[PDB]
Amino acid sequence: PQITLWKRPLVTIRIGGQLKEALLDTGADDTVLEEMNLPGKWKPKMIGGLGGFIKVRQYDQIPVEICGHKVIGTVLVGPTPVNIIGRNLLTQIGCTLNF
Amino acid sequence: PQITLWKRPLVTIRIGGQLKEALLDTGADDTVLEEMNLPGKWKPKMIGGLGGFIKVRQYDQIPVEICGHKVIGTVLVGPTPVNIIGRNLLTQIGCTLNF
Ligand SMILES: CC(C)CN(C[C@@H](O)[C@H](Cc1ccccc1)NC(=O)O[C@H]1CO[C@H]2OCC[C@H]21)S(=O)(=O)c1ccc(N)cc1
Repeated sequence: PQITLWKRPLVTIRIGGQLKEALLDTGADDTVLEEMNLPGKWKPKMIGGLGGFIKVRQYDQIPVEICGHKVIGTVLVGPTPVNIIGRNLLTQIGCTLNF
Repeated sequence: PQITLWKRPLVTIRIGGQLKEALLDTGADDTVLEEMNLPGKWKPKMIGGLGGFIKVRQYDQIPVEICGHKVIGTVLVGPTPVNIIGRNLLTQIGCTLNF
């Protein structure tokens, strides 16, 4: 796909058999999803964004399907205003910015 | 150009006599820059990210040069930890996401 930016780059992702909408977010280093349950061990962590720091649960080596492209990587779960796919996963689907 | 996402997509922007480093950020609706004293009328605004909201000043029709490309639009100004080029300006340079 080529995705233009007149609207939010929202795509459907598959994670744990769940379908969610997420924002392709080149300004995010990391992928952060709203509160959900994922299996396996996790580490408590903190990350900062525009309005300060939040607490997240860090899940590693999680399979996600983004627009039919399969990635396996780190997913942070916590109180994000929207599901954001960060660069850790955008790189795995071969995503670039072009102009 | 094509910009990969292995690293933060930082680029040089010019606005007035000031050069700045800013993020090409598909996750940001509007452009937001750190402390600067722009001319003309502005409106107060609140924008939300991870961690909550910050107050900014909305300046409209501001000329900006991004990677040699002259552009013109809204620039928000406030205590962002990083300068962000938002979709409002990315569209004007014909920026797309591709994978
Ligand atoms: C939270 C997003 C939905 C929207 N934002 C842009 C977003 O790309 C920020 C942009 C950003 C970038 C750096 C610092 C603060 C904000 N990234 C971000 O929060 O990423 C976090 C997840 O990975 C980590 O890597 C960077 C911060 C962490 S935002 O900064 O809050 C924001 C919101 C509204 C506007 N107009 C402009 C920016």
